[PDB]
Amino acid sequence: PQITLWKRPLVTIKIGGQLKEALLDTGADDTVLEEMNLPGRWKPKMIGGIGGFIKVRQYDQILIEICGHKAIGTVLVGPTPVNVIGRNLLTQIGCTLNF
Amino acid sequence: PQITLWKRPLVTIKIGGQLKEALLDTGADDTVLEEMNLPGRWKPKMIGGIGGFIKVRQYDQILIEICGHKAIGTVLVGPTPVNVIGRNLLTQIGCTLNF
Ligand SMILES: CCC(CC)CN(C[C@@H](O)[C@H](Cc1ccccc1)NC(=O)O[C@H]1CO[C@H]2OCC[C@H]21)S(=O)(=O)c1ccc(N)cc1
Repeated sequence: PQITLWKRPLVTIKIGGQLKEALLDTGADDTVLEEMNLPGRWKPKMIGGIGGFIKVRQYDQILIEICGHKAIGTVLVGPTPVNVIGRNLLTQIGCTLNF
Repeated sequence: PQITLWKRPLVTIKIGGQLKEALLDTGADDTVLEEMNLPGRWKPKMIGGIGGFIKVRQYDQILIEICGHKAIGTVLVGPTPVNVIGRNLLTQIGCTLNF
């Protein structure tokens, strides 16, 4: 589809058998999702933006479905104010910027 | 143009007669640029990111050309990790997300 940017580009995603809302975020290198009790191992990481850094848990090879488009890659989990789909997964669903 | 997301969507902008590089950031409501001198009245404001809130100077009705497309809108100046073009200007240049 085509998403205009009058409002935040929020979409429904499916991850670990859960449905959530997340932003399609071209400014996010990597996907970051709200605290959720995901199974399996992980590696600590710190990610920075406006305001500074937050600590997150990096899970690898996680399966995510974004508007029926399946993807698999890195998902960071932590106390983020918002769920964002980053470029690591946006590339996998064919998402482009167009003007 | 159509921009893929395998790398950061960085483009050249012109503001206040100066060229700069900025990130097209669909997860930013607002446009925030690193510290710089801008002619025009400004008002102090607070804006919040993933790591908290920073102090910015709000300039209104600023002319800014993004990748050859002109926009006139609000520009926040302050300690952002990188120059970001947010939705307030992305809408003006006709930018949509497509997949
Ligand atoms: C380094 C480039 C940007 C910050 C400049 C990176 N951010 C994504 C960005 O889209 C962020 C995503 C974001 C959205 C909402 C709340 C926190 C973060 N938006 C943001 O900070 O926008 C601010 C400016 O406009 C306002 O509207 C949103 C907040 C304000 S981020 O959230 O900090 C981020 C950093 C690393 C990863 N892997 C994933 C996300």
